Amino acid sequence: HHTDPLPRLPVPPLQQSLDHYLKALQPIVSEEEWAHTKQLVDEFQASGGVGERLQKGLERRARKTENWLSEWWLKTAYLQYRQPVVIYSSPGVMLPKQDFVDLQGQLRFAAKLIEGVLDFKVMIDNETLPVEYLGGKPLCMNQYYQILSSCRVPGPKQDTVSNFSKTKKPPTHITVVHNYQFFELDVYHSDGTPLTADQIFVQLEKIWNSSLQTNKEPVGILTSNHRNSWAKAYNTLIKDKVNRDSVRSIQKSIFTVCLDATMPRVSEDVYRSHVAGQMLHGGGSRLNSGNRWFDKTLQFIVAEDGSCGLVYEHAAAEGPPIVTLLDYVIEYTKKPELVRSPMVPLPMPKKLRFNITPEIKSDIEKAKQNLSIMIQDLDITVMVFHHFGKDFPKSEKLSPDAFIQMALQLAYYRIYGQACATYESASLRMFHLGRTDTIRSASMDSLTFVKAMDDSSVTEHQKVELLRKAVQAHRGYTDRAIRGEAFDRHLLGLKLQAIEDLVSTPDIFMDTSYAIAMHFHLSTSQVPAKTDCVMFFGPVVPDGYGVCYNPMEAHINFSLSAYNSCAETNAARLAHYLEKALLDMRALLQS
Ligand SMILES: C[N+](C)(C)C[C@H](O)CC(=O)O
Repeated sequence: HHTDPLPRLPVPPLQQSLDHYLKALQPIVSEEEWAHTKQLVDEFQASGGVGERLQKGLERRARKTENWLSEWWLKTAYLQYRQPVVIYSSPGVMLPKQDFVDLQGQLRFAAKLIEGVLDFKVMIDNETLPVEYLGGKPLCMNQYYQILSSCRVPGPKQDTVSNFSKTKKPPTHITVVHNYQFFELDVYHSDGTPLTADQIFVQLEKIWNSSLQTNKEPVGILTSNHRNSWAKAYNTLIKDKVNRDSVRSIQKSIFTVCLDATMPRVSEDVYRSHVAGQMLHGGGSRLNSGNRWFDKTLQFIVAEDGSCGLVYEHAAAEGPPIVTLLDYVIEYTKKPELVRSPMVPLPMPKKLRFNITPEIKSDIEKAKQNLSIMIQDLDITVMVFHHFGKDFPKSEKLSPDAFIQMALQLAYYRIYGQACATYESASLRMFHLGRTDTIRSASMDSLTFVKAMDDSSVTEHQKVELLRKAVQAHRGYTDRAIRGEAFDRHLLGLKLQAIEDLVSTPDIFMDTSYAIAMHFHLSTSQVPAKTDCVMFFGPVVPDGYGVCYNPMEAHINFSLSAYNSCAETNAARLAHYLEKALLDMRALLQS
């Protein structure tokens, strides 16, 4: 007894996408590049040309697959991408800081966290998750079955994702890591009932007392390295039988819990952003970065000072399902405990040891060095925008997300004097196995709006009109992307279809304009959550920013990242300008 299957991801018409492409280039390429590109696009879609053939191939593909894009996207965005997953790929989440002030409180909370994960897991194992809906239509729930009991596995050419969640006898253990030492924690009794919060606590105390030592090699930091380096250190590491079993238990574990040491000083105004770094990368090879296995799809982190969150491996996951999980887990942690499984003898959780050799020690040192370089190059800021949230744009009958996106467009322009390639993530969950597509926030509408906004010679009435029209156009683009009518994945599909067809890369993809279009100086996503949390990730280009936010009713949590390698970007500076742009838009509309 079930409802019908979801629609399949559509292949958009070629002309509809190339026109949208040409529309989207206008604000970010020169007059001369635009005209060249239009000629290129004309040769491309020409009757009897390269583009028509590639489009028939996609149409073919969609007929033969459940989702024409899914393998391609997994592979090109993640598994064949060989930069470290840390910062460049795995997004982190920072929770409100918890109350606890002593180890009991810390391990109690971790205990409840684990209980909540296992409760959510019931619906996962059973496939009884309440289906999520959008606009009265159901959304694909497939991503929720790719989060637990899974792990990325390094490979020589590309990586893979192992999922043990539906094996004949699925894992019943989690892994816990503390002072770089990993432990296998069984979280179900022989009868298949979960341990209780109290039983989890007792076991965590054993794990804590078994890992007090701080001079153990941080093997886990190897997972933070370039994927080709890590693929090599990985094979070295698991030559040893014990080492292999330890990795194995980590990879198979339902999820990982990191019991973090507290960070250094921090200015007291640089804190929120230091904790964000802690969640994203660990803070450094001397800090918690080796208290981690970055291949693990789900890592929860509980620090000594109350600082909490997670970091997730992105390859098969997206933000919203991860924060649904998180929202559930946190709200579980505040529910009354009801039924206390009877006292029983509890075994000693197994410490998962590593035999280190001079070689493994050398990989570790090299990994510490690489990570230090990455962390040192990362500029991240967290801004809480307190003046308003969804409430204000809602009162103006404007989409709050489109409003925020236009504010960011305005900020960028006030700093840089021009528009830039901007990505906003769109969820394609209305379709079977759908992941994401690209909303392009820089448009002639936004450009006209931002150029006019500070022009003393334009009337306020004119400015308001252009504002409402930029915001509303962005909402239109947003809704089209979510219905499968955007073009970026379609263009990527055309390119990959070319490789399939044994032809060279089409000229439109080697053009001037396409690199500029694909070079996102602003890489963004809205990730709404019931919990007052924020998500963050690194920029996708050396000279760009990563922007992620959680709009609540009366405030908005923002994170912004940049690389220090590029003196012209400054996360905190963009954050200030973004605060001012939101303020200036509300003021303009209310005058
Ligand atoms: C972080 N960012 C926007 C680069 C990627 C999103 O998390 C996922 C996506 O849009 O595919």
